[PDB]
Amino acid sequence: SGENLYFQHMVAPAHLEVNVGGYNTEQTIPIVKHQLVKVGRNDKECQLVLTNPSISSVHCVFWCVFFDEDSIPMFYVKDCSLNGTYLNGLLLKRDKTYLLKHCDVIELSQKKTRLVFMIN
Repeated sequence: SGENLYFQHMVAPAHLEVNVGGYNTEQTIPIVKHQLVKVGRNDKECQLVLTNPSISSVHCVFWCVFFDEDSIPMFYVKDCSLNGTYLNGLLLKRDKTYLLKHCDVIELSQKKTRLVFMIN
């Protein structure tokens, strides 16, 4: 399991840049194949943990699927929260899968933490 996830880094196809108060912290969370990246309050479940009281246990999730003989990457986000997740300032519909584009900004309803999605 560990070796397999290691080798998916062998550049990650995308990553989240963690942004606090408008500025990058320098932390990145890679988005690699065959992993679900969860953001929320629950450390057992989440790869990135936010403690703001409005944040859900699992607030939003990120993953990718490579289609057509591993040639066309699609990157997804899904809101799982009570109070909402914003994509470029726009409220996602809860439990609906949304396709991400390079430089999209994800804000969890909560200065504030934003996640900047970057394709590599």
